[PDB]
Amino acid sequence: SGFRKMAFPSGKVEGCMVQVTCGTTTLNGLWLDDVVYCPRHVICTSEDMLNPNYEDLLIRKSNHNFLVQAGNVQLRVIGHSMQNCVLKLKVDTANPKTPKYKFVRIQPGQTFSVLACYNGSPSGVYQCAMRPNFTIKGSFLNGSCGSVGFNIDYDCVSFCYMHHMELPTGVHAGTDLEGNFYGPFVDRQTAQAAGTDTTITVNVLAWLYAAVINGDRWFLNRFTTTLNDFNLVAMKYNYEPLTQDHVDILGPLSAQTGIAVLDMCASLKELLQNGMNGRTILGSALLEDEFTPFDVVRQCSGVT
Amino acid sequence: SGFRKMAFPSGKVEGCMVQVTCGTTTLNGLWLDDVVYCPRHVICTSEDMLNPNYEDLLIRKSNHNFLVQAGNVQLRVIGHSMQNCVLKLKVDTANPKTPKYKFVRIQPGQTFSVLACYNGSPSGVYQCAMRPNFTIKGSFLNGSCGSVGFNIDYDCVSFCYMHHMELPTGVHAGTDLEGNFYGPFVDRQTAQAAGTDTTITVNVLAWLYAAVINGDRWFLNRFTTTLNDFNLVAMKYNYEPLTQDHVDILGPLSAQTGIAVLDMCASLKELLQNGMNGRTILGSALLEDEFTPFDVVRQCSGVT
Ligand SMILES: *CCC(=O)N(c1ccc([C@H](C)OC)cc1)[C@@H](C(=O)Nc1ccc(OC)cc1C)c1cccnc1
Ligand SMILES: *CCC(=O)N(c1ccc([C@H](C)OC)cc1)[C@@H](C(=O)Nc1ccc(OC)cc1C)c1cccnc1
Repeated sequence: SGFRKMAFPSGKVEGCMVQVTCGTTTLNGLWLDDVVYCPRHVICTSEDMLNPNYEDLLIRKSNHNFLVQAGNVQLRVIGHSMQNCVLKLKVDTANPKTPKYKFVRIQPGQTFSVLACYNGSPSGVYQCAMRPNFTIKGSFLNGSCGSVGFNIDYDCVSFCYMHHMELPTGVHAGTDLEGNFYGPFVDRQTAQAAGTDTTITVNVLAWLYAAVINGDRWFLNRFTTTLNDFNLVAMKYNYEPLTQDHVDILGPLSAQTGIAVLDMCASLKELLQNGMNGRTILGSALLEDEFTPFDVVRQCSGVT
Repeated sequence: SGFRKMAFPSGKVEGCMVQVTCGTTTLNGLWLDDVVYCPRHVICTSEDMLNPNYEDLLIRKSNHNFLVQAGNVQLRVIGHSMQNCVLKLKVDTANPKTPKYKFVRIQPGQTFSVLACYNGSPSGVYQCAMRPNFTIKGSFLNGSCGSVGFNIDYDCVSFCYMHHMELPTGVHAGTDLEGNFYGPFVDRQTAQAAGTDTTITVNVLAWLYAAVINGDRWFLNRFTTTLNDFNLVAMKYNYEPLTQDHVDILGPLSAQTGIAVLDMCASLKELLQNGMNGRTILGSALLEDEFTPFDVVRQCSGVT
């Protein structure tokens, strides 16, 4: 029993964090095999962040300008390239701690763990979600760029995110490990507003199933709804539309608890229309949307 | 910017998790040097959990009855002893991954990370706090016993908790690494009610400072209070009394934000008396009490 905002164990990812310096800028890099991945803005002069032309800036850099440090030992940079908004620094040594890995680009609503790092050293780990506006509500300070977001299936680390920047609204933007940003964000110091932060409906539904499994049942009502009816209510409350795919994905939780997905939607619809009335669900006073149906099943069954 | 419920990186602790089996019971153990620490209830027959006499049960066990497995390899048990409610299984091999460590007994209000494990394998990591009633609101299922709670100062892991049991109210009880339980809990299947779960006032104050640092300032008011006045209000709302030590501990946050501790107490007093009025603080609709002043400073400054 009990439901915590749980992150994957970070050990496998800790073994990949290195420090990357270019000139006087220092950020984190991800060392997998003989390649160090880092944000390309490491090459920017701190007084040309408004309008950088990365291809031009990169002409002034050589392999020897990128200082890669794993722990207290220096790695030899034998090659460098720019792929979208990341730099790939080929080193002369394969990381002896490289776990089994994949690079995956996630969809909004999907969750992941972030290992926040400063100067190649991990300082903390927490759970995140790719928001429907392609931002992440992370916890990052200056020098956290290059920290990665990941998921783990048994022994395989699926790298999904690398931190690049903070939007003026205190939210975060970054790329997948191929250097492509999530959403419309660009690695430049410019006016970039985030879009509407809608609630991830399927995740709220999953967390209501987690609450039922763990004993919190006061919100279970006598009503049901249809996908179209619920979606009208969800639209009004800036919730993501619920699709038949989400219903199918919620199937195992519906089966375990005996509560039909559409009955839980009606329970959610009443919580939206009436509020919590001073009550709590899994120790929270708001509807939690950063647990996917997969995370709920994993946590509630103990997938290691 | 951004404030997440952050846990310490778990890698150092992952390298210590082993599987411990006695008869047909399987739980987790902590392997530090040539010793494996686990809850003593591993020796209980699943049909003598109501009234166990551990000294008597232990007479029927030998070194060869405790099966310790690190990964897929078996460790040789050359000795076994009972210290309070933990068993110390001396093995013939020192753990090659043993980090720098200490065993510390924490006070209520103190926070720590938990690496939830099943069959010696870590499945997740999350942040916890020792509640003022000596329970922890963890996330543990059957077979999670032996999972540990810890803090890390640079390279030193301070082990503070080992999970032993779930109280009927879905909350959790466990020991420090010397086998002494936090609170009045006993390792037996009996009627054990938790006490009042009061709110950790100093931690709420610290998290209000974290909110001010990160931009959420709507709750800052024009009032101040005294320690005695605030404590009357705190008493009414089942909040821990605020002492002068807590004020001193909040000193660095008070200095960084320019908000005197007693002014923040008056801000808290108004939040208690009036509620959030539908508003949020750091993405939360309730007053968060599981961030110590130390955790706020660490997170806000980036201590790795
Ligand atoms: C790793 C460097 C860093 O911390 N930041 C950063 C990132 C990118 C640049 C520019 C875009 O590339 C040359 C500079 C610095 C922080 C950051 O993104 N800062 C920032 C905040 C707000 C605005 O508004 C226009 C612009 C910028 C660049 C950063 C701080 C905290 C957390 N994550 C990143
Ligand atoms: C590791 C074993 C386990 O999961 N549990 C457990 C722990 C201790 C015993 C007894 C006390 O010692 C022989 C048996 C099992 C779970 C647990 O504590 N179960 C439990 C729940 C409620 C009550 O009410 C009286 C009693 C017991 C024993 C456990 C489940 C989930 C999380 N953590 C522990």
